[PDB]
Amino acid sequence: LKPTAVLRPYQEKSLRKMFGNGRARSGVIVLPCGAGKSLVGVTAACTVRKRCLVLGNSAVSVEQWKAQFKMWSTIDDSQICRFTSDAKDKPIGCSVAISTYSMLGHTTKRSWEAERVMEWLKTQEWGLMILDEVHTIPAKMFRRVLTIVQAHCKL
DNA sequence: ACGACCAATTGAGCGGCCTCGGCACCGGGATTCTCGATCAGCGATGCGGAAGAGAGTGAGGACGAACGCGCCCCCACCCCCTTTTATAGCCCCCCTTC
Repeated sequence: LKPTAVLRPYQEKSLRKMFGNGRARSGVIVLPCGAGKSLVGVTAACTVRKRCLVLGNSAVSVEQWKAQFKMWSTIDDSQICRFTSDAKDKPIGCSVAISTYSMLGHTTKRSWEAERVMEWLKTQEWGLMILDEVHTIPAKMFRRVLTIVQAHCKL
């Protein structure tokens, strides 16, 4: 996390409660959009320091997350990839991945190119799995993502 | 004096069987209409499969270029103009004879 990032007390409390010890605890953090939930997610990734997967409910959110990661973290643009049907960044070429539940949770036949990344995603283990707007997660298709992706801790 | 009782009379009202079946209430009957699930709806997402917009390069355009030839100029420099005289044949214009 670049020192430009400013962390508010409630944000710090939520992170301290999530990182009660040297081991990250899985669970849900409820913060308003104006409260900078994105920064907490980025901070958690910077804390875990391991390969992480961010999933948004829309392509607009995926764009927002990319901007926020660049805005708040030392990570370079090439190190971030937005695995999406509409756009390609050679996800296998970098460690940080961003996508959507509609893509990974997709029930119908995958495109040959998207299948390449998904198999790489399936085989790799994710240290942190950030889920945005998790109120949608209990959906029958979206919850499948949790069985498809292998993640050590999910926030 | 009449009031109740007694008798003979009798037949309407009554107590009852008869029977029953119209209706309602009561309860118990396969039920015309209930609810509890499925699928459909509105407006959104995303993915996956489809078209068009930009490209290339055939080629011939216009025409810049490169050359020779061409007309033309400004330029050295050279010769001729003019004068004198001797000298002669050569030549034309004119006069002159026939």
